Amino acid sequence: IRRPEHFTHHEVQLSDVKIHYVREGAGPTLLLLHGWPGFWWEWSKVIGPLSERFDVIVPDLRGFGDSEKPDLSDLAQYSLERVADDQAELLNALGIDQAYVVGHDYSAIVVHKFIRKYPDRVVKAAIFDPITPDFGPFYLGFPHIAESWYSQFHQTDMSVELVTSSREACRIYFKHFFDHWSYHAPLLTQDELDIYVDNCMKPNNVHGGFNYYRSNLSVTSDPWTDLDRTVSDLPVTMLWGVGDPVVPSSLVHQVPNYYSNYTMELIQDAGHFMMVEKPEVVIDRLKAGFR
Amino acid sequence: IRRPEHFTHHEVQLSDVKIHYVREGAGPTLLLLHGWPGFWWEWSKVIGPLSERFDVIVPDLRGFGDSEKPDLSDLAQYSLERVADDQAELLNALGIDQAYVVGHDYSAIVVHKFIRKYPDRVVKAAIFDPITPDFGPFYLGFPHIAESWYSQFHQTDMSVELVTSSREACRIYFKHFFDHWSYHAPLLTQDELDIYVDNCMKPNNVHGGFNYYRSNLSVTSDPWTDLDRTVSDLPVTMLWGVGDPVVPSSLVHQVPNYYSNYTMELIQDAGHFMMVEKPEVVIDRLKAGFR
Amino acid sequence: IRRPEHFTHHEVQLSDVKIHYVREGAGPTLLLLHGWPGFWWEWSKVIGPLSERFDVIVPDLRGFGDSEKPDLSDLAQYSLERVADDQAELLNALGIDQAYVVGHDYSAIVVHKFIRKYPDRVVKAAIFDPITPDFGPFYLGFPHIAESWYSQFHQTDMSVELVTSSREACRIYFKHFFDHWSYHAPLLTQDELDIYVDNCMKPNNVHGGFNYYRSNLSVTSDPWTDLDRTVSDLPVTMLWGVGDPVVPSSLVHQVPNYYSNYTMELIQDAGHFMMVEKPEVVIDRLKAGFR
Amino acid sequence: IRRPEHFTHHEVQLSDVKIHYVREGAGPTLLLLHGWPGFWWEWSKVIGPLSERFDVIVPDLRGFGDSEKPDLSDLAQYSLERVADDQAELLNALGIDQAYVVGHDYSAIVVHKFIRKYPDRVVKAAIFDPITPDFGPFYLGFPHIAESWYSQFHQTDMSVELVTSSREACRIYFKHFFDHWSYHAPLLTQDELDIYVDNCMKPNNVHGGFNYYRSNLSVTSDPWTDLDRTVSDLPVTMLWGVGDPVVPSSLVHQVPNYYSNYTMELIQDAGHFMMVEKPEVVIDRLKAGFR
Amino acid sequence: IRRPEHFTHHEVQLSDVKIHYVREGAGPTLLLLHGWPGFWWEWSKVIGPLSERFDVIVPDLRGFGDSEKPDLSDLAQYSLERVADDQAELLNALGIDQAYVVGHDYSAIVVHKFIRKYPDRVVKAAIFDPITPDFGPFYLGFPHIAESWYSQFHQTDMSVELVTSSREACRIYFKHFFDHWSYHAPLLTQDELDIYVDNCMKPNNVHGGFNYYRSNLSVTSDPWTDLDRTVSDLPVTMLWGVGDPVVPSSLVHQVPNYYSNYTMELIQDAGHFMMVEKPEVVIDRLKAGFR
Amino acid sequence: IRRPEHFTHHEVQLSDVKIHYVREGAGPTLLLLHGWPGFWWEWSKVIGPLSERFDVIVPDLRGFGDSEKPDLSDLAQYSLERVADDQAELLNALGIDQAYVVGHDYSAIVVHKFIRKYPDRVVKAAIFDPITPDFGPFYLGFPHIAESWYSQFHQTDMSVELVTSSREACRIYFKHFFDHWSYHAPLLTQDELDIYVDNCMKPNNVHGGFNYYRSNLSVTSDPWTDLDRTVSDLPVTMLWGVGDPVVPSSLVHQVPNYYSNYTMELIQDAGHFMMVEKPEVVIDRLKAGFR
Repeated sequence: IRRPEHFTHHEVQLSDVKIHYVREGAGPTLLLLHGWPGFWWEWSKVIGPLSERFDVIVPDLRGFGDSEKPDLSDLAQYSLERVADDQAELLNALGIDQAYVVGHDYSAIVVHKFIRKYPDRVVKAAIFDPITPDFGPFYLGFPHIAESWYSQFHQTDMSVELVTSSREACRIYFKHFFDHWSYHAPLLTQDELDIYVDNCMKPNNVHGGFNYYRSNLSVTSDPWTDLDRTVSDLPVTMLWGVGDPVVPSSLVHQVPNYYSNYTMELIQDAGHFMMVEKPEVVIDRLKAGFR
Repeated sequence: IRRPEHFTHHEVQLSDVKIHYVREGAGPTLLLLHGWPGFWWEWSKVIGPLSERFDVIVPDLRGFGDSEKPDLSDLAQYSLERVADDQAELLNALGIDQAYVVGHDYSAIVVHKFIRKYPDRVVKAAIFDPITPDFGPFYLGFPHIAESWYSQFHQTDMSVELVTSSREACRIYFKHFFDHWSYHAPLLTQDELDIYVDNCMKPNNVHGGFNYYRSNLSVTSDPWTDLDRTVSDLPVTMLWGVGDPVVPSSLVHQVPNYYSNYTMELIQDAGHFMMVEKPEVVIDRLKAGFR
Repeated sequence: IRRPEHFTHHEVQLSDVKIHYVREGAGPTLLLLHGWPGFWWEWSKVIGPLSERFDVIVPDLRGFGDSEKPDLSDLAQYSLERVADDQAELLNALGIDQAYVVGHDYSAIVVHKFIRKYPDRVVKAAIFDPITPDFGPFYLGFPHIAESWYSQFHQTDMSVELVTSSREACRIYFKHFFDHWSYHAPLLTQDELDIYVDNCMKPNNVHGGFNYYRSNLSVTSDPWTDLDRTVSDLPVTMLWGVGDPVVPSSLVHQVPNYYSNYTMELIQDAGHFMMVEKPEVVIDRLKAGFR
Repeated sequence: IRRPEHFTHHEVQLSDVKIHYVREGAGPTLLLLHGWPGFWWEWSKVIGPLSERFDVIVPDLRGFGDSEKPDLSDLAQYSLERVADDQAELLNALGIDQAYVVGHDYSAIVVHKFIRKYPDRVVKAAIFDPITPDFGPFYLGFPHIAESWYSQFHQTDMSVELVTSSREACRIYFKHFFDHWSYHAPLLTQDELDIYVDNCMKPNNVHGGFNYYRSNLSVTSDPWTDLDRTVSDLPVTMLWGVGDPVVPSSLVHQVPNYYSNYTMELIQDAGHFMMVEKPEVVIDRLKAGFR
Repeated sequence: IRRPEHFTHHEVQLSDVKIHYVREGAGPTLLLLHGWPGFWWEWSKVIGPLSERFDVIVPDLRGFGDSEKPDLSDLAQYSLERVADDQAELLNALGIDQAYVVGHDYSAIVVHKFIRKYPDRVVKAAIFDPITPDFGPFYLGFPHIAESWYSQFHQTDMSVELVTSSREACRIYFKHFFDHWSYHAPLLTQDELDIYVDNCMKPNNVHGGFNYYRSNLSVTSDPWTDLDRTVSDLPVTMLWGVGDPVVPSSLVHQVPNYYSNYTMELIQDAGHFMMVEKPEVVIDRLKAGFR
Repeated sequence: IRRPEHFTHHEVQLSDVKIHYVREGAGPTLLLLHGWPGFWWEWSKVIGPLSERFDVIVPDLRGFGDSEKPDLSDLAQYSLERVADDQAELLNALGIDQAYVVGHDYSAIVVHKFIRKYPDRVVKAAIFDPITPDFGPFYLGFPHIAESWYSQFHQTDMSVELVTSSREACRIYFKHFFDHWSYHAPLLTQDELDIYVDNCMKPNNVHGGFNYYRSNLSVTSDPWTDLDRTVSDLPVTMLWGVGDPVVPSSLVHQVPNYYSNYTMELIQDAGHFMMVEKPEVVIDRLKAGFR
């Protein structure tokens, strides 16, 4: 295990948020983008190996980890469009013209947006369990509400009050998602889960994360733009963990309408957290895809 | 306030469960049936006044309050059809030929079932915010999942673990439903909420209640029978609290397909807990309806 | 029986029609609005009793009874929107700021329109067997044409010629509707039917009534406005006669889209003419509803 | 004009009805079948001319004219299937192996049925304004109820009472249909209309005719058989009067599904009564079609 | 047989094409319009007989026969709208105010267009196996692609290369359509087929014909105008060959939406080439229809 | 170029056909299955390289190449189900328990069928431009008939007569498909095309190939079984040539319903003939996929 403190930590002031990140390695820039309920450290198993070939950059999304939580009452500051803008600003701030970009979960949408809005800043991309503009009707539909109920729980003030009421309550809540969304539970050792809980229990982090659901996944939300509804012919490497119940491999059928130059591989013994559950697959497929 | 201990408590052994109830008054029998997340005591404001005209009987549903929790692993023992059977058995056990029956929430379904399955055991009925066989597609549909998410949360083991992890967690969770489902929050005084929490924290009561959702409201559940899909011409008094967001007054449109002899009244300053929020309305309308 | 001549008769000149009415009693103003094939006198059983608590005003609609028949060739003068305007003008002319208003049949639409167009002139309203903007497709649909055929018969010149060809033909025709639309035929004694026939046989009254069908119920008619398609939160007392075959109690399902503050009661032994068949119910429910 | 008494009148006892007919001429047998509200005499203008080339046989349908009215309470005896059977029996009784058959209105259905059920008894057929098994949804649909309302009026006892209440009422009623269904009103001279009224006023004839509507055109009627829903390749000559509003020329589109060997001609100045309004067209087209 | 050289041949310079035609007879002008894969000579059996009563004019369509092939790369010059314009120009050029016009196949569309765009230049019209604006979805639909495949073959350059590769290849190809589209194959004698092949093998004639398919029957083509979607009340004589598999007699159902003054006759032993397979029927029906 | 004669040729007698094949190499068995309009030799560029790691077996499908043409009048002998059975028999006859199987075009269906019907005879599979049971409605739908027209041309006797009329006609026809279905035309050198034409011109080979279309792709054909409509969890390597217009890369969306364990890669500069246009990709991806 490589604990958070065994990386080098940076912060950079962007136009309306401070972004925290770790950075390591040499070569072309590889930008790794996390999801919920993790943060930058979910990539910790692959950063080292990948840094042998890349300048690996791993930020906390705004509202996550040690990155700034914008005005918690202003949901416009938690829109995914701005999170994609943050990545362009991050590259500008670091003097980087082009990067390889990788995302999943919320960052699957960030990458979707990014490669279309900033096409000249991408070399190639990778997405794990990709999410397209046609996700919405499936995800909040029947019977998938059996899996997506939590997106609506997060709309309530009570969810924040309950989940942050104690470290014990927090651990209980988040453990369910790590385990249920994985191919083989437990996903995490006790020490690893403690580190995720440490992060969730930082001031405003549970609230910050739930604001993503309020801004982008309320029943009146629409996080997608016209530009998002275009075909991209950028080379994209896609993986799916067939054990993912919340963004299931059936959703491959939504991909061809948005991409003309991709690969897809269904990983048989992985769920929603590919970089945690099958880190060697991630390292191998990215090194191969981005050769 | 009339605390639980200021009533007379009974238990009776039915064919496969022990049912706890309180009983008070003289006259025709009036059977009052509670919902989730309450228990018999939610009727405590109206029992006394109604007992001036009726033999008021108020049981805990199986799986609730001080009634027996059947085998927690056997969801068939938490089907609403059996809960309706329990009411027929209760009347048999007490030597009662016919009763006036009143329900809401889960007991709206119990009464729906009861008056059709045991039509000769009913004088007249009343339902608050009634639920019909056509409820399902609306309730788990879009956008109502913003309100019904909790029915799916309850499918998880983690929900029980979290909500029972401490009295504080329990209070936080249940308070949301009392307040959000009411017309004007707070619904309850601190002492009143403590009493509901005391009950929820009794061994197996949170689990017992969540089993109702697992048996009757999973995405593969079907609690309705062919007999339920028949028109009843029994006199039924119906009330709706227009402040009810989870079973909203729009659902009046589903009632005419199932009833030919009813009244309906929309109460302007009540939500989901009519007997708690507007007890004088309940007393008046039942005394009038059942004259 | 209280014959027409045993009331006090008035006429008032409104902006484009003379309206005939009877008036009786003291208290808040209660405006009672008749339908087809009756006239003001259909209310004759309840006027006296209601006048003990209200200033009861009962007009003939334009085109009916002793009220003026506008230009029989001008269907715009028989639109229901103008009939609703007539009621506002009547109140103005009598120096009345606000009234309780009651309607059924055609006057169900008049009241629908009135309470939305002149909301400041209503205290509370009542409608019997209410008709909403969604009536049309049901009423002229299949199989309801078995009941609504007469609305299309009335489009023909031959219908007027036939029905007015003799007092005997007139009696034969109208008796069918009084009896078939009631819960228990005969609706009327011989003397009562003679009085309705006397009125129908007045010059232009059959034609006047049929013009309502030509203006508002032809296959190219549209009597509803945008304003009519709004929700009203005025207190409205609604009754349905379950024996009504032409505006059946199934149509309760159309009401919730237009009203948020109402009561509904299905009367088991009444049809389309509640004030004729169950006058004591009408008196009781209006006195109660408008207390 | 050739009055009824200027023909030779016959009656024949068939298996369950007595059928009246007139007969004239020599050659192949030509069977002419009338509709509502006429009887055999509507063919009176063409019988003479056609008898120069054919053995013309013109019956009253059961329930019409001077033919027997079966048990007026037994609607099964007014089904169109039996009326088609009557034509086969008529031919048998007269020792006729094959005939040319012509129908319209109700007899359009009779001929439809006849040529499929008794195909070996037909040489060729002709239908004016033909009616197929797909008629129903159009005819009782919206907006055609503006034209078909009378089929539902006839379901009522009051319709018989009203229309037979006097010769004057009878004349008024039937004149509407002769005139409105024709291309150019008036269809008839005064003397001609008097003859139709004489026939309608014969005992039970209005009732008999209305029973056709009750048996075959109620909202729960189904006069068509499986055999009727087959394609016929018999030679069929079809005419349409474009002035026919009740069976309009748009209904040509329903014909190709049922016929593979036909002609169609739209007559520009005729309505529903081709043999009355354009007798020379009828004579010419039948002589030509049946050469 | 009347060979091409036994007619009198003309050419006239119209505004953007030279049109070749033959002309014969005296009387009102009768304009006969051919289809694919023929040319003017397909009418050769009926021209003589018809010339006894008419001034018969029979042109090659632009792109066919000896008429000019416009710029083969410019599909706008092969639109059917311009082919209809050519007929108006032809009449102008010959000093003819009005003509009887007859078409089938592609010329069914030409006549459809012509009688609506130049209504004052038509006396009466005739169409064989008529084609309306609603043809498209049927013709390129399933299962009719089993018959319409050739319209898509013609989109390819290879079709021209193959079909013109030799006289033998040409004969093989076109013979299929003459025979398969007829009621009884063979349609043609050997000498007659040789004459059609002679014409197809003229420079650019196969290409010219295939351009009709490219301009008017590609999957992105739309040859119809708003004016084409109007009802015509011009007298139109229509025939159908029931043996036509490519424009089948079922399509009669599309005709009533576009015509209010027509006749239709299904010819039992004819297919797609009525003037070739049943010339005496054509002569008789046109002489009769245009009397 | 490696000409046909530079391979070793075999024939084996199976239960109802003689199958011709070439075979080369050592290792696990790799069975390569061709499509239309090729034969075994389309694999000629990859056989040698692949034989370094595999026992490569490459048969002509029944009805193709030098394999037997069953009774040309018996379409049941050209059903794809029997072609899949032939592969099981081939393996049995050669004493092979399991093979890697690769297909495209018609053999995409053969492999689909094979891996489900004979699951114990497959190690892993690969499909190029895969075809599933949901292909039909797309392929013969609109607008894809612009591409699929040839499947219906092949239903006609004339297609065989035309295409085999000379070597020149044959070359012209087949060249279109090699070129139009490829990413960059020309697909073939002149010598390579001559070899394909040599094969097509062998007795009955054009007819044999067209029989595949008659048996499996007529508008009344159904080549799929219930077993075909099942999910396979065999490892399958899939490639798509994005330049393929007849089986386009959009059809990836049909794959997830039938496979749970696959990879997909869109090749940017290949069309329908991956093994011909991008042989090094085929060699690399199969060696990698089947390691």
